[PDB]
Amino acid sequence: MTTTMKISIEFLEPFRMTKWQESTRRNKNNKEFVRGQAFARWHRNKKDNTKGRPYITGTLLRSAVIRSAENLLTLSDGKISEKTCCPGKFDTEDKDRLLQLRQRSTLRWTDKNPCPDNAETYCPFCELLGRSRFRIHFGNLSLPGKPDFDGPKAIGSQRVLNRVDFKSGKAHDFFKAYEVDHTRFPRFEGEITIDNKVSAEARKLLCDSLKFTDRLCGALCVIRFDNLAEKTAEQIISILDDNKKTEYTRLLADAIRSLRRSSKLVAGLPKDHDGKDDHYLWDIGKKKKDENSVTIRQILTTSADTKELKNAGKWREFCEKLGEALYLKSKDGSVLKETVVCGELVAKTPFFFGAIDEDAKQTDLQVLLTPDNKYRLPRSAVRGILRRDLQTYFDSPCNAELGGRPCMCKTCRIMRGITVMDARSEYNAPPEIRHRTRINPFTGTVAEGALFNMEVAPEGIVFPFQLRYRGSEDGLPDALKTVLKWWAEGQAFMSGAASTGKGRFRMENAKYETLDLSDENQRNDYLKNWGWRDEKGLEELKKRLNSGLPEPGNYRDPKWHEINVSIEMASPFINGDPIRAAVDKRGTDVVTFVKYKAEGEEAKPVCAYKAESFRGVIRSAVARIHMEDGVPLTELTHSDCECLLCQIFGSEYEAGKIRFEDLVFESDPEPVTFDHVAIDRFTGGAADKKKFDDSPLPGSPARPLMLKGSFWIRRDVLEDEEYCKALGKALADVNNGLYPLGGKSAIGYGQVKSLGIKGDDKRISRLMNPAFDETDVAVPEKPKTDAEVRIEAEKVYYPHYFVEPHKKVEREEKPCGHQKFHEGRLTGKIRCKLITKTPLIVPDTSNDDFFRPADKEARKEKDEYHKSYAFFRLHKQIMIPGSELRGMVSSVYETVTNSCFRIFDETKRLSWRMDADHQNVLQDFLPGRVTADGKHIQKFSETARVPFYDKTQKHFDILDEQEIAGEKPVRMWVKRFIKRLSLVDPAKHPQKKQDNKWKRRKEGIATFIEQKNGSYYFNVVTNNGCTSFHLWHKPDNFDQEKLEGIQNGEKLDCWVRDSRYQKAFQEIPENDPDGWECKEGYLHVVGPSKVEFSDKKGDVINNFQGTLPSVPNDWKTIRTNDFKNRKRKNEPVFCCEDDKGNYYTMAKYCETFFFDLKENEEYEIPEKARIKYKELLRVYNNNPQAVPESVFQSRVARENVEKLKSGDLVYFKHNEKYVEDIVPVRISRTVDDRMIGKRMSADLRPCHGDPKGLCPACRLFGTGSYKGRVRFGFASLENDPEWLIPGKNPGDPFHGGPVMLSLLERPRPTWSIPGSDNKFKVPGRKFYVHHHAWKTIKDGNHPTTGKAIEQSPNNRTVEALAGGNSFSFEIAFENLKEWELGLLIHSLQLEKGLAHKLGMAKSMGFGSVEIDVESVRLRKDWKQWRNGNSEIPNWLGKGFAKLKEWFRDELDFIENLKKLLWFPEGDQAPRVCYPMLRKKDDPNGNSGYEELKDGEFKKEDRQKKLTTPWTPWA
RNA sequence: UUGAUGUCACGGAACAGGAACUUGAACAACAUCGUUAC
Repeated sequence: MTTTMKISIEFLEPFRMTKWQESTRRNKNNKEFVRGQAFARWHRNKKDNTKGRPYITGTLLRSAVIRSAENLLTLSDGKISEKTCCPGKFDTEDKDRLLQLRQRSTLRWTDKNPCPDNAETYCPFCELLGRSRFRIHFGNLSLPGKPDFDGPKAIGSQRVLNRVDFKSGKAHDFFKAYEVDHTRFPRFEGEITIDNKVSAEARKLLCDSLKFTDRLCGALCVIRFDNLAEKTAEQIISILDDNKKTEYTRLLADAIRSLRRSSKLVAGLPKDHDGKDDHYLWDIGKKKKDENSVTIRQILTTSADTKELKNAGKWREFCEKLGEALYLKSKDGSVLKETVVCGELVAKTPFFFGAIDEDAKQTDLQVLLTPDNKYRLPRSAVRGILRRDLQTYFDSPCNAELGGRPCMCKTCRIMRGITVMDARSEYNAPPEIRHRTRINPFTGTVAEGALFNMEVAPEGIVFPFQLRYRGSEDGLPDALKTVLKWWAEGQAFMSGAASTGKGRFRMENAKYETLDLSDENQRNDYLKNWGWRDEKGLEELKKRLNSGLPEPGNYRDPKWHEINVSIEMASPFINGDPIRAAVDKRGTDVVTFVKYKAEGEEAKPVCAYKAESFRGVIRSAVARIHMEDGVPLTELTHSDCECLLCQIFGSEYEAGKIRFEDLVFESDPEPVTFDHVAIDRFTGGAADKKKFDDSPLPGSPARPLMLKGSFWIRRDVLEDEEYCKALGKALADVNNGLYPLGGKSAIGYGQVKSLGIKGDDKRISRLMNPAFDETDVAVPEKPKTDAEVRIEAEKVYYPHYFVEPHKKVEREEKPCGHQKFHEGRLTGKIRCKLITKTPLIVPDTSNDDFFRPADKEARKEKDEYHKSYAFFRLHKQIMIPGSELRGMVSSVYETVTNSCFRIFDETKRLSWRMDADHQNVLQDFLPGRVTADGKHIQKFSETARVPFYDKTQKHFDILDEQEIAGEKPVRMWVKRFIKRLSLVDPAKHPQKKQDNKWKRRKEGIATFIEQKNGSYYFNVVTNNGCTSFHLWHKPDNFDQEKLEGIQNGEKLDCWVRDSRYQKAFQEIPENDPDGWECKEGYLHVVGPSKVEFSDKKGDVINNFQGTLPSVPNDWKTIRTNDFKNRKRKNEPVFCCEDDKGNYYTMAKYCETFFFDLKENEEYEIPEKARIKYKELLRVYNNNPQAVPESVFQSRVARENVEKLKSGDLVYFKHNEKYVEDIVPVRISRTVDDRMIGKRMSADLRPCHGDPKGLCPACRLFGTGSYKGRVRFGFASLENDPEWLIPGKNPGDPFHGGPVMLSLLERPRPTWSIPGSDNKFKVPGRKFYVHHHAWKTIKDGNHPTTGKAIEQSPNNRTVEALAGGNSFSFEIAFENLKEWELGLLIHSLQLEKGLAHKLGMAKSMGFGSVEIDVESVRLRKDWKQWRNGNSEIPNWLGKGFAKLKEWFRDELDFIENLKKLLWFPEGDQAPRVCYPMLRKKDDPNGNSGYEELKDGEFKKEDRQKKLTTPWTPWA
């Protein structure tokens, strides 16, 4: 009696799902239950557990079909086939039921009786409505297989929705709702049961009503009927716990996260600046110990091929899930026609669609993606943007509140017939991240940890598009043909960070159509194939569409206006990006910003200049101009007031009216690399020995590096006359030269040359008119000097001459601040003109071996060679960087004003060497040994030396190898004294006995039992017959008159003397079995040390015999070859040489034997005495001057000992229960306790942060946490080069020939601080002196000797300029006080006799420049620039009346500075050169170093004969 | 896994704000080794 109907709906768009509720709050009063009534539901079996499946109710489908049929019945006047329907009844007297009512103004037709329930045949509409177990029953709809998922977060993910205001366009209350994806759950199934006694055509109405409905729950439907990442995540917490670097993790949470593009990106991580496989973050926490220590470049290479993380589908998720771990640690009518507008819209700029699901944070800003990582733009965004672009056509913001009778304004009648689809973008590449800091407007440096990220989607993504509007008006309404034309121009600002230039789509290749539904032949063809919503129907409809969008009727002037921007630079450029600096290949420290654009399926890079950076520059430029009742706009809070910044650029309570965009370079620029270094002040050399580089884009004055972009100002900001002025003013400054664009501007990066905008009918480009003063005054000349020295000939001088500072550094002024331009100070530019007078060198260290021979293979693998350089060129245009001209002027400006040492290495404690001859200090070392634990030393009593390496005895074999290392005590036979004879007491008084040594002789009986070959044996008693001995007298030419005849029993009166003799032997000497004890103690050898190797065949080696032997492979084998003193068999040697042509010599034929340990007398090793020994072992091994062999090397350097053990012997030094110094051998180097930083004063150490204050040369040039008020610039050559030595080939005067320099080895700070105790402070600042010694290098000689220099792999072959070249550069300053400008001009131009010095190899004669300050122009208001060249003689005179208030009359350091900058003017040849070591090895014979440590520069005349500048060394 | 005589949720832009900036001449001379003799 009943029939069935099996239907199934399919979705074409992600539908929406509501939340589960407890089954008592499903009432009418629950505010959240309604508002989710129209969404698909979620039913969980076993209540109190989130496990179930999604299901769609049936009453909802019923209401949708009722609405569709009610709509379809008014298109045909209320007739299905032949009979007519009744208006239907929708009344009820039970209002407490019916949880929700209808508020819709139901469509009308055929007003007549609604045929009340007292009838027996209703109108078919009342049959479908179900008026009187049911008549037509609607069954539920759920998934086909009825599966059972485990929660609402298993099928689709929740996200938040929005509701913005219109006037102040930010936002208000929000709401959230799930949304299941339609490509993983696209089908539902159910059933409708129909009685038989309903009708024969109500079924027809029902089928048509089904085919006419299209949306159920926020989607377009068509109803049809017939684990390495878990082990790695914490393994790299242990490698950070194995150190104390926890500030280096927020960046490692980001550098690895960016590897989610491809796997091959990890096989190219960078390496050290030298090239070894070491870094500062890819090799955190790895030492020599444990070679098997897995390193981060290895635990990532052991994740690239593991069969689970091979393909990118899981590789990307691997990095995403690994990076999220290292951050939680760092946290704590009957007219109706339907229009079909198809087409597509592409993205012209990177867009951003906000999607915060629940936590998702890790960046606190993410983009909206599909479940399989394709980009998508919702339909809620498109609809909310159409509403905004409609409320702008009209001038009426819709005031519809939430709830109630539907609104009826002009724009809510057009938003009631719109239907929009979604998009997928079919590109699925991962998004990139964009950092965005915030700069403190008081110090030019980033604020307190203000740094937050965001990720953006690429540009060039093609989305599909489709739209439909069905209504009464013929075709589209007037207010919708203009909006689509706005979007056709390219002004579709869809969503994202608008104020930074995000998404701007442009509708391409539009079409349209117009179907009519009020007829009866077209409508049936509309219902036949389900409109044209499906995939097949859309393609078939895509061949009936007439190209071209229609034309509007009332156009109304889009609300944004594009303004162009074009910028020319003249210098390099760099915009920082730190994370690319970590994962790159080259390994440079800081790199430039680069962005990718999606070509359509792949990504390619382009250099650019961010839009946030450009927004910030202009925003800060506008801020300093404005006064705003005294206090400027750079200190306000922007809370509830209308600023002039708070109105153009917006704030947190509204939105701005200007949208900047990225700027591109309109060429093909390629980065370069520039090395840098820090030149220490005292002992001028590379501090810390490490360099640091950066990669800018190469600008020039000939190739000016164009930039071109755009930005969009609103319409009603242009028309005003107050904001356009405030934008023209602050663009006229950006044009004049202030506000450099980019990074390291202090050394000349950025420095915009021009800026010209257009597209504003000269409404803004009206205050950018330049007007330059031209009062032509000549610059005053440099005053004549008075510092006179008296240089005579035939006397040689020295090249360093430190400058003793004063002792009062003034740090009592509060820094100014880079906010509003202060009024008492100056701001402008200086144009200089540098001219060299002695060949200059500035090397281009991009490549070595520039001076290469012809046809020679490049290199092989890893080898040393002759490094040949070239002059510094940028674009085949000889220049000089700004970092060179900054460190030259700053080091002279900070000594004129006597300020804090700006860079000075406060580490590297010093180490002198023991005094060889001095026995007063080399006596207090009391041999001992550290105890069983490394905490105490138990001394010894006395020592004696046991001979080895000789040809008398054997000790190498007959002793075992467990006691020649000093851990098994050994019995030995000592002899504290030896007994010397004499037999003629009165026959030696004149010929000897004049030396107070024969003061203990007692008696003697010349017994005799054996006569040797040349010896006379004697068994003589000493006192009375109780104590005798055996010994062998060495006869002389005064005894054979008393030993003229032997009788084997003679007796004669002789004499015995007891002499000092300290030796020890194994058992007993063969020659003398006299009184010898047998004591007990350890024994240690330090090996066969004390070698004196050379190449010149000294006196001892030339006193050999012939065929000198080779060097042995290992010791325990070395013996003695010859004697030093050959008359008496005294101190032996060992003379040998290898085949390389190198000669050795070897003393030390003995080793010391300890004995007589003393217990219950020990001392403690504190931690202070532990640093000195940890340090001393560093200096033995890393010795470039060490022996080329290793047999002759000492024990500590040979065995690479790195710390003191338990069972080892040392030579400690102590007092009162504490030890102070340890030393491995008898004579070896000491180390002071304090570091080198504590030898200066307390006010001369480098300036710290902020009280203490800031030294004066810290307030002009910057520091950390303060920005410098002076910028330099690249200097460029203007005449022709005029090389020093003619080039290899004539014709081209742009390449010079090479010259060969000398050694130039490192500077030693012990020749200046030779003492150690308390009175050896640090001298001044090491200024080199001016002279002419390059006339000798140019010929190829040596500055000290006269010999020629032969090339060796430690000297460079540079090309240099000559005397008589000119350069030009600029110096831009701001906020300088009046007197600081005086001393800066003083430090630039010196008096007429003086000269600066820059370059390389200036210890010889190389590099002498002098500067002449030309035109100086100031700046007073944004209009005029006041060429104030005629006021210098007041600044020069007011900067010298300040140096007289600080240091009243004690300016004697300035007259010592002025004697080092003195130039040898004419007919003077001051000969300066470094002394050699010995006098015997230089042909001139000028008293080398060994004769200088006694005599003139002994040890108390070195901090006095190195401070007075021009001291004649001779 | 609802209910029937009544659901404008295609009835609601996760929007608004923030300069990866500051500091640094690619430069450079005095030694290294341990004891030997009485």
